[PDB]
Amino acid sequence: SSFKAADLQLEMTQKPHKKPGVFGKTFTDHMLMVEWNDKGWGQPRIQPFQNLTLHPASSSLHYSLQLFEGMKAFKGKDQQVRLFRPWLNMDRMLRSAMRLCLPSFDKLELLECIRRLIEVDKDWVPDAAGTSLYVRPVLIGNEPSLGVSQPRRALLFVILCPVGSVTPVSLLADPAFIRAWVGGVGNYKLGGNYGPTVLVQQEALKRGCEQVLWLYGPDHQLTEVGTMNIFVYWTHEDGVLELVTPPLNGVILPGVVRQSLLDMAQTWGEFRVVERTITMKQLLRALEEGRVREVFGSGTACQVAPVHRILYKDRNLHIPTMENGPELILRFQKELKEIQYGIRAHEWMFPV
Amino acid sequence: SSFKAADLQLEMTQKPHKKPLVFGKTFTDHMLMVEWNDKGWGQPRIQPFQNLTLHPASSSLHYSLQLFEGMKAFKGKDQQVRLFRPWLNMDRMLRSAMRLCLPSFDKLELLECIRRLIEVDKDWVPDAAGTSLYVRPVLIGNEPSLGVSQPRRALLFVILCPVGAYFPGGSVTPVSLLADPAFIRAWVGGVGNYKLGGNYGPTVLVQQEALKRGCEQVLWLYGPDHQLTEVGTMNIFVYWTHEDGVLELVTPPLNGVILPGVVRQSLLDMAQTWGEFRVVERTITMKQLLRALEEGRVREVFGSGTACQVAPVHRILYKDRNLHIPTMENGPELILRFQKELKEIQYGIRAHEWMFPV
Ligand SMILES: *Cc1c(COP(=O)(O)O)cnc(C)c1O
Ligand SMILES: *Cc1c(COP(=O)(O)O)cnc(C)c1O
Repeated sequence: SSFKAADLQLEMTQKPHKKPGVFGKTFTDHMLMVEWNDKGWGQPRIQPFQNLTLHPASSSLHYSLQLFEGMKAFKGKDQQVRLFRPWLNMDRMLRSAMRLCLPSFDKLELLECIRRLIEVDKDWVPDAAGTSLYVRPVLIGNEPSLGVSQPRRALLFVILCPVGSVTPVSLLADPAFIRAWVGGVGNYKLGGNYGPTVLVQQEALKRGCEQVLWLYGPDHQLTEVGTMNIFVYWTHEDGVLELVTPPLNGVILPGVVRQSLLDMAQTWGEFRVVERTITMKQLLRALEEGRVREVFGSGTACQVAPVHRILYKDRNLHIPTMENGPELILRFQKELKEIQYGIRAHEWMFPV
Repeated sequence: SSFKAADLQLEMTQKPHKKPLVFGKTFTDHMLMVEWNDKGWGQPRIQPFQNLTLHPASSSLHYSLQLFEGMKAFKGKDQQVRLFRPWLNMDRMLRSAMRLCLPSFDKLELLECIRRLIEVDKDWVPDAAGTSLYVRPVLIGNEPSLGVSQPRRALLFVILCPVGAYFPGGSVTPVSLLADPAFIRAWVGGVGNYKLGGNYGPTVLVQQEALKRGCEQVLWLYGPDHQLTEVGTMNIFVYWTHEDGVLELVTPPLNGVILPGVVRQSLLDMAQTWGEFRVVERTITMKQLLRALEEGRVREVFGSGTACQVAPVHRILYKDRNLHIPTMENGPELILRFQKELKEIQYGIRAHEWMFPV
């Protein structure tokens, strides 16, 4: 059925790594690990940070039967650690698992195991300004077989990273490259979605841009920004101030922060908050008519990323985000910072 | 620059096992292994069949920085092993590597390493009817980092499997296909035309959705006009009399959604050398097929891959309606011919430039 938090074994480290005096390069001393097979879910293990022992014909390495998740744990002023809406990360992880025919589990049980893991490495969580602990739960197929079938053996593991912007980012809008397709798997956080992006990412760095803007369809629809969802604060063609983000139709990943920004903006009710398709045509005109206020990306890595420049077909489009405050961005960050670092009590935060 | 066959180290096993079977579950005693890092390509290693030791943040397991290849080694009557057009598998592997920002290597050097590996496990190659050794070269990223970037560290390894007749007795069973346009394998400007693991993971759910609707494999439709692209892990062919009223063999052209199959190319080359009928690479729609079936113009529909050289198709389930494909009633002449000549070429009965001796 599922692994239990009650059966959790604790093997403490006898070779603890040095704490720092760089995103996802420094790792903590401990990692969660649960195996699945014909018999079912084994006992969950909090083991020291070891290497993985995989069969050369492991489905994870051959047919990309792999999925992951990204959520942050914030140590507040009272020095109590809290996870930001971890339930939505657990929801999206199970939806990913069912898509790749990997074993289903109890969401609340895995959360408790991740809670206990962070409890053990409690000292690894930084309490510095704009710093957190990045949680990386992973589920992979591990059947020793080259058959493209439902894996008989799987492996769920979690690893932690201490992590450390006021600066805006430049985007490359090249329609030649397609991240995901309607009826694809773009709306699941599967490794398969990322491998292809690495070439497109370095093609952006070599054209001056920092991150990629992913266009889809002949009408060149704005979908995502690298590993972030996209928002546009602007006065629409109807002449009404709205916040718009592409809707969940298969190409867009349902971001936890994306959903949090919509929920937060809806509760204000001060301006219109819609999920509608955004085309380059709409933006080029909106920029021409000076209707665009702020463009930004939302992810775990970057909570609210200001966008100042977009390179599209050898022409630089200046986005006037920073000239317009950026009001909405600074507001979102402020309230998120208050919620996350415990300054303001909220139902979203899950205490360790 | 690249690893060399001259620097190849040989660590022999000391526990050779089995030699009895099901596809890609039984493995040989030895495996090739070359590591890449900042310094560059290390010495290539023929080691015993061990497990892999990967960092928990290995790019291969997180961001699917992984690609593979599939080619067969055929032990002839003279008991000499030969690889079927291995150069094209090496070409497609390098094109895959460049797409995922993985290190480029010398194609001829890796082939020589794979040749030496099969030379060591020469006894593992079966000489039974319709049996071969399946070769599985793999290249993965192995940088201990959660950054979505070009991997600083990689790992190239090759493993071997003895495999059985896809069709026992020489006689061939046909397959049922599910044509559901709701599911999309690849997209134009995607990575469908590269043999990357990322392309396959999503197919497993669509494959079991076919099994539970009676069908055996999936037919992948693309676009609003419902273009026939691929069959599961095989390219698709249609032997028929076209609307112009001429007998032709047609397969979807290489435009990003189609993987350039070694066998696909081999069937085109072989049919072109005959010059007995028209051989074209043109888009095939369901409309064209539904009409061609209605007018009884369809002779044979089949899939081509390494696993299945020539797969007969007898049934296609499309919009909750079963389309009968008259492949088996028409011989199948072209299929049986293709298999016969391929079998003669591969098992050494007929000498050909395509075969590479071990
Ligand atoms: C991880 C990721 C995001 C961010 O997800 P959040 O839950 O909002 O942190 C956005 N887009 C893509 C493509 C991603 O992979
Ligand atoms: C692996 C694969 C094939 C087989 O390619 P060959 O080189 O002909 O063996 C065909 N189509 C798809 C989609 C594949 O993934």
